[PDB]
Amino acid sequence: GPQPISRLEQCGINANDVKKLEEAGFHTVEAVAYAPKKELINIKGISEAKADKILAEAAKLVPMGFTTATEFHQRRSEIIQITTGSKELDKLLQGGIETGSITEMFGEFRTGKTQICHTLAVTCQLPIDRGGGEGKAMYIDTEGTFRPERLLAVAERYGLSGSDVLDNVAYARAFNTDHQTQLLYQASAMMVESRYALLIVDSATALYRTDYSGRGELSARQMHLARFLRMLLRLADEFGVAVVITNQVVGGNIIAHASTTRLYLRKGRGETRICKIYAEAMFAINADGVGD
Amino acid sequence: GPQPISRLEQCGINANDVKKLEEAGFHTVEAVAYAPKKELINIKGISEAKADKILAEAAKLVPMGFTTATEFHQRRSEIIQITTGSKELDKLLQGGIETGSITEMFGEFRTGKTQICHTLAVTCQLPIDRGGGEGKAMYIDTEGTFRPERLLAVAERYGLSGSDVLDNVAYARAFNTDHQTQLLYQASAMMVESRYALLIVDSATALYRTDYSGRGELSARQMHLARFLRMLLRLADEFGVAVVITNQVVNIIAHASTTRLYLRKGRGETRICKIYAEAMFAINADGVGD
Amino acid sequence: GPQPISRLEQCGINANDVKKLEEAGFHTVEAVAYAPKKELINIKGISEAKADKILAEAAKLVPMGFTTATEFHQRRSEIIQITTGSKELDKLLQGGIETGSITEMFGEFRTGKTQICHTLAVTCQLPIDRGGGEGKAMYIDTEGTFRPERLLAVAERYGLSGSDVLDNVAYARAFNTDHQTQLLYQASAMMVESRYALLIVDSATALYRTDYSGRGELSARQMHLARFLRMLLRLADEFGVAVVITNQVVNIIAHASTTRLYLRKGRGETRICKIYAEAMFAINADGVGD
Amino acid sequence: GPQPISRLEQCGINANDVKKLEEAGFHTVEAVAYAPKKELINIKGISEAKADKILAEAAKLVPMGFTTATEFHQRRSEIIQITTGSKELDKLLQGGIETGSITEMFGEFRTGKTQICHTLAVTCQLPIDRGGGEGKAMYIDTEGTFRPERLLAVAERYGLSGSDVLDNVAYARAFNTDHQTQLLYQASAMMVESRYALLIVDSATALYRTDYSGRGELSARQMHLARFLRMLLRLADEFGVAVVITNQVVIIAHASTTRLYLRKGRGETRICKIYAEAMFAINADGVGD
Amino acid sequence: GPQPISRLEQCGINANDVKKLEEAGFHTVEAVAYAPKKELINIKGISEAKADKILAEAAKLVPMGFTTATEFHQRRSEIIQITTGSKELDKLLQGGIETGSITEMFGEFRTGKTQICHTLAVTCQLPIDRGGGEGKAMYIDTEGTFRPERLLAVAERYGLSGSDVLDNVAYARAFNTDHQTQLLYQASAMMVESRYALLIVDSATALYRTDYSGRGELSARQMHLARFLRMLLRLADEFGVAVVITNQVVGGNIIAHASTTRLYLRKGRGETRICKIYAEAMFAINADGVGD
Amino acid sequence: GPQPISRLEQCGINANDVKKLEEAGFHTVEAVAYAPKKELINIKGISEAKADKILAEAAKLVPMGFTTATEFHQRRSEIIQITTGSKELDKLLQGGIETGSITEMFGEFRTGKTQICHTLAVTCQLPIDRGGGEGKAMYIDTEGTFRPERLLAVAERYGLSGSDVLDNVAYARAFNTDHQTQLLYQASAMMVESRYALLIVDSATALYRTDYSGRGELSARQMHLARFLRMLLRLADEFGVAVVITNQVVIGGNIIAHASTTRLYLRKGRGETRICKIYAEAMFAINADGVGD
Ligand SMILES: Nc1ncnc2c1ncn2[C@@H]1O[C@H](COP(=O)(O)OP(=O)(O)O)[C@@H](O)[C@H]1O
Ligand SMILES: Nc1ncnc2c1ncn2[C@@H]1O[C@H](COP(=O)(O)OP(=O)(O)O)[C@@H](O)[C@H]1O
Ligand SMILES: Nc1ncnc2c1ncn2[C@@H]1O[C@H](COP(=O)(O)OP(=O)(O)O)[C@@H](O)[C@H]1O
Ligand SMILES: Nc1ncnc2c1ncn2[C@@H]1O[C@H](COP(=O)(O)OP(=O)(O)O)[C@@H](O)[C@H]1O
Ligand SMILES: Nc1ncnc2c1ncn2[C@@H]1O[C@H](COP(=O)(O)OP(=O)(O)O)[C@@H](O)[C@H]1O
Ligand SMILES: Nc1ncnc2c1ncn2[C@@H]1O[C@H](COP(=O)(O)OP(=O)(O)O)[C@@H](O)[C@H]1O
Ligand SMILES: [Mg+2]
Ligand SMILES: [Mg+2]
Ligand SMILES: [Mg+2]
Ligand SMILES: [Mg+2]
Ligand SMILES: [Mg+2]
Ligand SMILES: [Mg+2]
Repeated sequence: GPQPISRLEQCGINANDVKKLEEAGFHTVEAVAYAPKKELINIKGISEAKADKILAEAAKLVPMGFTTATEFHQRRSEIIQITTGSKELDKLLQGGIETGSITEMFGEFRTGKTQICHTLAVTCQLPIDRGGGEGKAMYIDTEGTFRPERLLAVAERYGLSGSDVLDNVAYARAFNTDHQTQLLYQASAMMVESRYALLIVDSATALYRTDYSGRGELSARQMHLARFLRMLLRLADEFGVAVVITNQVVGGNIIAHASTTRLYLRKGRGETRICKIYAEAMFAINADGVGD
Repeated sequence: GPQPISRLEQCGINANDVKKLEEAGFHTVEAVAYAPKKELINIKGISEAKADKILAEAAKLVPMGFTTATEFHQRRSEIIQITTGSKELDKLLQGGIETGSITEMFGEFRTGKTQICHTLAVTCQLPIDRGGGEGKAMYIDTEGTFRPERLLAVAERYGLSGSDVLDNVAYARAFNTDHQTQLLYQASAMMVESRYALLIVDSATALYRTDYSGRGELSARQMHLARFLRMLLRLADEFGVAVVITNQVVNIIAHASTTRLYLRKGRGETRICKIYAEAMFAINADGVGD
Repeated sequence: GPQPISRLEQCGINANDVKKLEEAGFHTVEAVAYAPKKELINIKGISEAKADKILAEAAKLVPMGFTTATEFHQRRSEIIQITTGSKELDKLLQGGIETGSITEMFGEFRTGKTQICHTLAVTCQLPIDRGGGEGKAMYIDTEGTFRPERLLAVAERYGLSGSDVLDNVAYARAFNTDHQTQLLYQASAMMVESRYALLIVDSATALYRTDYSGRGELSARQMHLARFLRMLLRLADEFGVAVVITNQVVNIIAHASTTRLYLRKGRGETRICKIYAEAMFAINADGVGD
Repeated sequence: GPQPISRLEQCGINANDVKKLEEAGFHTVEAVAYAPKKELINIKGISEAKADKILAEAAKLVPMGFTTATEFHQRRSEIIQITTGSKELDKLLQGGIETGSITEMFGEFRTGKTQICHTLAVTCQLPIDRGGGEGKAMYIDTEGTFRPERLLAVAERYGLSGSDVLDNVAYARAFNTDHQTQLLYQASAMMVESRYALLIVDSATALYRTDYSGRGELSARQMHLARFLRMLLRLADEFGVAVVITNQVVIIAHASTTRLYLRKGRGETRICKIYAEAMFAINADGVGD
Repeated sequence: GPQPISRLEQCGINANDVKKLEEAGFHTVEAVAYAPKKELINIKGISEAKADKILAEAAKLVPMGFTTATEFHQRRSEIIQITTGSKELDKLLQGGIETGSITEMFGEFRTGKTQICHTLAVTCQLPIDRGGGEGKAMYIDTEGTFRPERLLAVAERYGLSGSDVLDNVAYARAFNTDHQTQLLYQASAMMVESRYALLIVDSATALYRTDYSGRGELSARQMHLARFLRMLLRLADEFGVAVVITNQVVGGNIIAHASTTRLYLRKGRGETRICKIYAEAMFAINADGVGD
Repeated sequence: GPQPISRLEQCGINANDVKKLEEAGFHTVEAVAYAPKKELINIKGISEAKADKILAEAAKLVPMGFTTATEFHQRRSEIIQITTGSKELDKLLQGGIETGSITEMFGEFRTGKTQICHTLAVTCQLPIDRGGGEGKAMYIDTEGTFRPERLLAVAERYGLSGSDVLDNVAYARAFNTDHQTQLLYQASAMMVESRYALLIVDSATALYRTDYSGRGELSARQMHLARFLRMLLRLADEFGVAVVITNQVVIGGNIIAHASTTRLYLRKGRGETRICKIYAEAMFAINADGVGD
């Protein structure tokens, strides 16, 4: 799928200019092509002639022209469409979470948004014919709640081995608003080496709340969240990873425009745990992930 | 050894600046690495270039990148699980107090939340095989209920030396709502000189309730207590220390407590403990175990 | 012991900022340290720079950090531990009333609660070796029952001079609810220059119930009583005075207490007490019996 | 500065040019000398050579060169130090309001800053021996709080004729923001005929808070107030007249040589901080108690 | 007295530039002179040179220079100082309400503020030698309480003819917040045309209270009220009318800086209707205006 | 004719916007003239220039400037002054209910406040010389007490044909709080469709008492009732229609005190002999044929 920068080297001065793109945040040739000229100019050590040469060579490897809608329909076909463990949720989402798009989640507290993230991180490693995209998840946590013991229980019901499933999953444990951004930098390098399917960013707004209490800092955090969200859209594009964002309610803001699908959750007086497409489906939290 | 900040000095670090970072609150290279660039700039006398250099070197002394989930699993199979006595009959906590995470406590009054804090303060200094933390406790009293005689009474139950239990506890009464905050700043300095396995706040809200009695304040009480809790998480993970908070019953103040523990008055001496599982725990003359 | 506020002066603008804090109630450097930035900046005439400076200088004088329990055990040892005049009652409180604690008292009426206060008032003057702390009483009366005739009568029982005994004791005779509040500020002013031991506030709640008119002020009355005891604990802790509260029966006055001495009744003259154990003591013309 | 622009006229000056320069705001040669080439070239009808010759003759009249520190100390020993009556009690300002400087005040409301301005307006007319300035004041009211009856009463306390106290005081209410600058220009014009000793602005920032309501014109207000303060500094420096500015507490930080903060005290007794304290009481006949 | 803009024509172009100032709000030459440059610039159709010419002609027309304090003292004399119908109030106010200054009023309800507004309106028509200033009142009502029969009764008490006292009094009946400002703009015309003495704004804060209930509109209503008060002060200074403002209590805030005097009222219980200069005085509402 | 809004459609009015204003709540040019620019802007689909033009054309068709007190006195000596019945003896209101101004009512229970509401609804139909309103009422029941049989009885007491007294009363029960506001919106058009002389609310606080019960809202009920009363004042002083509001007592000055220019508080006096005093005295009875004893 994705094509590394190493292919871009053609009189481009290897190992003196390729890394200047590597620490710039670009890790694939298509990432450079999908990057503006000004994004390459502001990088130190890249001249106007050299930046033009890189973009000219980048456009040669990846196609950025006009394609007919029939070609796009089949490209939008064969989408991985990883499952979610619940039959009703599977029917409601027309096959679960779709790759290449950010799927947000909402809730008040103890609504299962962290819980259904765990059952996704294991089901993304299932083969295509039985749901997920046989990849590896990249769970990122901010409010520390990652419990690998839960992955053992949910992997047991699907017949997967308990050892192999943990090797595929990657953990981040972000601590600051900025540290989330450099995690995506290390994410892009990791996406090239191995096939990945999920980019769970559980509690993607928890950090922004804790260290931006200043009333005059709203304009600062709005742009910071926009850059983080914008970097999520692109990262989903080259690699086709179903980015999942968990957010705290206590509906519609700068995070909404970037998002493709939302799955507002809350409890219920009866039968518990319904979902929305802010359509309703039935799901519940059992010992082994989600159930009916 | 959780990497003290003295190891960050280089030619450009200008170790006179280490004391400038030390007075800010960051006494650990993990603290500055986990500190955002925003609060490095807010420190007076630190420039944009200086802050970048501090963060750049702090990054290469601690693992700040990704890790495989199987590595994190065995890093969870190292929790101390400090013993408590009679509450963990059939192991409601599955081992004991969760180290590296706050364990908040509730109750109405005369329930026994303060009493097991005394027992927790003597258990954490027991050897690991018996259920201890092999480290010395830390008490931050807030209402003035600290009784060092109780520590001696429970010490003889486990056979530990009476003289060796009092010198281990680091007691500090909090007369103020802000005095709690800078006690934690003084705490991080003390956590690197020796090994502490338990931090206890006798009442995280007693002075917040009485000092902030104004009708208008309300909101001001929130982010002040939020900063108190956000530092408790900061001390919890870069030292691997168990934090116990007791509160009086009858962002938010409910997102930081990894574990909760509500308490009830049963029939007579039969104390009741519940989690928001229930167990029989008592308050004997020599501790909590029945 | 307590350090007078005048020592705080080091470029601190004498008689203009020290005097400004004098009417604020902060008459010792301990009071300044034990007070937040809030009411130091709420005092008119103090800016943010001055408030920070006076707090910084106050911190350097009194210790505010962490101390080992061994230091606190000795500190909580050698307490004055004022006697109560009754040997059976003496051992039941393992030494009688203890300083630094708001020892409340209960009853119905004619229960001896005022009687033992007068006995406790004469005995605060005794030397360490046989009871009291060689200090002066600071009786505060609301429901007028202070009869100095009793003090001279009990003085000859213990063999003390009947003239110097009344010279040491103070007398307030509070009238209004706001009057009780401002006496405590004046109490701290006169506290510094003399060794004081006892702070009887006899009938500390019967004055408020006089002002209790209608149901539309219960919220305000509790808040006023909240900071009345808050000052008392803020006054006993950093001056080491044995505050005694005498309430009448049939987070208010329940949390701030340290000991209670319910005074049920008996067989007419067989007065007894609780620690809400029983102690046998008689009430006669010369104070109360042993 | 008893050195008028009239004496600048010469054979080559073409004294009609003096009148033409007067409208620019310059009425003393000390004003043109202290003004750069920029402030003279922008005046219509003045050529480069004319400005050069004007500045050369101004330099030949007033000296701008260096001076020994002893002479500077001696000339700063000749400060009038207009008295107040209760603020100066216990020698808070070591004499009172000093001439040649801006003495900005503060206050929340009813703190007494207007009343002490009234007291100063009559104390400046005292003979220098008693603590006055031997010059007529100048009141620039903005919020309409001027009351000559209070001036007459306070003059009665100090024992002066009421008619001579009032007719010396000059009054002018300012309605517009630019009206304040025009009033300062007229003040510079009229400062040369008679010896003045005090300039009172009742509330310099009052008109800026109401004329410049919103729509983000903050920068305009900022440099307009900067120009006002620079004009006042130039006036005080060239004429040696004490300048007093009051401000309303809910720029003016670099020009306030002495800064005062008035805040409510106990009853009629009030406290005054030098942003260091004193008891000033506002009586029925002034401030001195 | 006040001088109309029609005298401003010296190559000022009548019916094309004078009318622009008239529709902008200014109706007298001193209104233009007491107005800043930008208040003339922001009006469409007036250039910088035209504004300079208008300001210069106004400045030579009216005197905006320095005046000796003796002249201002004699100008503080001959103030109309209209009476109020109560000898106690007459002595307390040192002659009653004074022209050129807003006299605010406070009260809970049924305190007599509208009643004494009515007696002021009737008594402002008296000749100089016996109280009022032989002018015309302009009672502006927001919460409809204007009762002309009360004016008839009180005028009969004072001996004035009942026909003329109605002929001189003017009524507004404001409905909206902007309607008050438009009413003052229209009131400037009657200021120019005829001699006027009173500008009652009875319940000047009732409309602002009733149509600004939104918690997010406090800044807007404060700015509107500030503009309204500044307009009242400029009108009073221009024409020397005794503006009286009636306010509803249920202490002090931004409104007193523009105000000159306040007459806080209270019920009084025994003998009732006691007032302050927030010094005290006692008045009584008879069937005929105010009395003892 | 209180100037219906349909006359405001000029070349620049875009008569679809006229219907937009009509559904907004304003049905007369007087309503939009007495309307601040703020709420016209908040009407979704009206631009700043369009709102300016609407206000400008509203201003030049209705008088909004100053008027001499003689003109206002003449415009006040034309109140319709609807009669009441038995209270005709010793006129306390100097003729009866004041037109164009709310006449609030009180009483504990069983007093008869609803009965004289029926009598007012029938007397609004009497000719002017007889003391009526020459119009049709609007009873808005909020407690389910409206009974057309009493209307028939009182109509035959004054000798009016029943079919002519029934066809004019516009009954509308309220099940809700916002239903009252919607009813006022609908009544705004009914005012211009035909002449109306009285508006009656059976209990303006009955629904507010039962729909809002929690301690939480309180202020919500407060400004909801404030908006209700403001709408009532606007309709009354725009359309020249008397408004009568009855309330449940068990009391004095509150939000509805400022809005009601007049009161009439009723007591269960000596049996059949009821007593009414304004917040004077008048004794009236409630017979089978209405009020007149
Ligand atoms: N093994 C399990 N069996 C049944 N229910 C569970 C299990 N684990 C968790 N739950 C329930 O699922 C919920 C998960 O909440 P969570 O999603 O972590 O909260 P948040 O959305 O605030 O992060 C808990 O409230 C818990 O009651
Ligand atoms: N020696 C003892 N024997 C039995 N019970 C005790 C003994 N000492 C203390 N307790 C009990 O332990 C409890 C401790 O209460 P504590 O937790 O300190 O109250 P708080 O929660 O208000 O701090 C008391 O209610 C008391 O009944
Ligand atoms: N000299 C005495 N002889 C005998 N009995 C006494 C003497 N003095 C006091 N008493 C008894 O002690 C009681 C004192 O009442 P007291 O408890 O002081 O009232 P309060 O309830 O206000 O404290 C009286 O009931 C009295 O019977
Ligand atoms: N004759 C007097 N006797 C006592 N106090 C007075 C007298 N006249 C004025 N004052 C006091 O002087 C103060 C004047 O306030 P002022 O400085 O005019 O307010 P502002 O600073 O807003 O202009 C008033 O608060 C008043 O209390
Ligand atoms: N003819 C009269 N005789 C005596 N008193 C009257 C007469 N008319 C009105 N009043 C009294 O004067 C007061 C006027 O109140 P008013 O000031 O109009 O209320 P608000 O302050 O709400 O406008 C009423 O309380 C009334 O009692
Ligand atoms: N024919 C009649 N004779 C005597 N009394 C009657 C007659 N008809 C009605 N009433 C009285 O009129 C009263 C009307 O009460 P009403 O005002 O409807 O109560 P509410 O105030 O709850 O609406 C009743 O209490 C009833 O006693
Ligand atoms: Mg969750
Ligand atoms: Mg307890
Ligand atoms: Mg007693
Ligand atoms: Mg003042
Ligand atoms: Mg009134
Ligand atoms: Mg009834």
